[PDB]
Amino acid sequence: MKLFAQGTSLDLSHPHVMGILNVTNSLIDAVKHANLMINAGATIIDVGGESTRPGAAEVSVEEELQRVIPVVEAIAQRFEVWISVDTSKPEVIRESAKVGAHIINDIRSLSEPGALEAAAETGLPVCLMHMQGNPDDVFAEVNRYFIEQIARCEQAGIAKEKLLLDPGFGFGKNLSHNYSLLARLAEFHHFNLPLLVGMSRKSMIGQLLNVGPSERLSGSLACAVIAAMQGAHIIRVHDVKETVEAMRVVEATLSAK
Amino acid sequence: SMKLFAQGTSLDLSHPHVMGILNVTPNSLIDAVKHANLMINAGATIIDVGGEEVSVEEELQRVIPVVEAIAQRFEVWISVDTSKPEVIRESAKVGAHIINDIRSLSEPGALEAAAETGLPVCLMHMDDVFAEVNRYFIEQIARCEQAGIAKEKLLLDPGFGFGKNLSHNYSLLARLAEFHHFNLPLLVGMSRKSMIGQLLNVGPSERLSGSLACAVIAAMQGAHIIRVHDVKETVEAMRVVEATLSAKE
Ligand SMILES: CNc1nc(N)[nH]c(=O)c1N=O
Ligand SMILES: CNc1nc(N)[nH]c(=O)c1N=O
Ligand code: NA
Ligand code: NA
Repeated sequence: MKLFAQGTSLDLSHPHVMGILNVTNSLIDAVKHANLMINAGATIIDVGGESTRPGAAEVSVEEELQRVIPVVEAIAQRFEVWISVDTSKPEVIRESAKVGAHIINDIRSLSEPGALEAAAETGLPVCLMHMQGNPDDVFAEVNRYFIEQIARCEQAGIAKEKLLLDPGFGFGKNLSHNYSLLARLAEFHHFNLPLLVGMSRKSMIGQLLNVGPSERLSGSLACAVIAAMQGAHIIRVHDVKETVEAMRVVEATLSAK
Repeated sequence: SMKLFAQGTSLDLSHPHVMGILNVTPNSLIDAVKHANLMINAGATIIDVGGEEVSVEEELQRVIPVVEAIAQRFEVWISVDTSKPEVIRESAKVGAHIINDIRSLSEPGALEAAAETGLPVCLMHMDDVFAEVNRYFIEQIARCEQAGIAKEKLLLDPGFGFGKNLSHNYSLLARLAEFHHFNLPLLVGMSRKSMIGQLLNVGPSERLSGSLACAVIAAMQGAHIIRVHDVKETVEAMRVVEATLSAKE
């Protein structure tokens, strides 16, 4: 399985680590953090602001363009690494593609006005995430959501092969819902689409272990390994070095299988 | 549910347990108890005492006082790393729960000593590595049964490392769940080993992420006991595994 963007491809025959680059001189700092993550083994750099954390300050289109576009450009000028952009705004989707973004990572699944059209115009891969807010058990709910959103994307001219699916760990989901989704993650392979997951330092680790946000590495690695053994294709994390190390062990095991 | 029984207590293996490594090889006693205490507080539910071939009198001197001290002070289960009948016998007398013999009771008198104790025994394996290990287990289970050790006293360990090469180690890890056909506890030890070091290219003190990854892969396949150096982090990883397996209804 492969993804295609900007005339290049990403080989999803093994898990990839996507490193989180939060950009909320900031530019020079962002490039150096990206370099560190690439050196540690990240093969996708995920560029975004603070505003995707629940509770965080909302920002203008103007501020998002000012913060994200130059960082995407600076990475494309320095590195061959794939670049994902965390945005829900159609103008950021449009402008990010123009400076070399490979993946549109919208936790709102292109629900904001004009986002669906902008994404379609770029022809880029798009990650669709389940969230409560976005326009029986929790697996079935998320599975139904994916069916619906895949349909919506396709109706707008976005080929299925451009889509990635993310069951959306966290974002207010309680402990049992999060672990149900992780336990059943492999069942989402029935769509034959890349699975992207993000559990790094989230509540499902913090609340389970009763530890603060800086004390969640071991739990985060365990989540990553559990997902990757179930064939998750991209793992979005804060701690790239350690996750990549864990993925080496996963890859050795799946190879032996 | 799978349980083990020893010294008038039981070990419930319906969830993974972390067994902390306690190397006594050379006061030494005071430091051994302190380390044991730290690992217990970090969530180890078995402490694995080993002091190593050294003479049997050396081994008795190193190991027995430590087992005895831990048994007197704590309620934690204790496993003893030994191949020698005298140490098996004396360990049992001072409160040990599991005989952990990497040589699977092959040394003279070991089998009889193990049977006489009535304690749980861990059997470790030392073209088709899965089939060879599986056949080994079949043979050793029969050997133990013949000596009067009930099958329900046995634990099986495929013996990661010990000169098995990288490919063989990962074949065994990938297929670990297939050893459940014996209906016996699976014990595994991958912590800080070369099967991690060779892949990560980091020294023994830098291998935690790989050690945790091995531990999680094994536990998601139903391994019952994970033998490790780094207890607190492994215990955390196991809670995440338990939350996942529990959610699988
Ligand atoms: C932009 N942030 C995220 N993106 C995706 N796709 N999935 C997450 O869990 C996530 N969590 O923060
Ligand atoms: C005493 N040492 C060990 N014991 C067991 N059962 N398994 C190991 O891998 C091991 N590795 O060192
Ligand atoms: Na870090
Ligand atoms: Na440690």
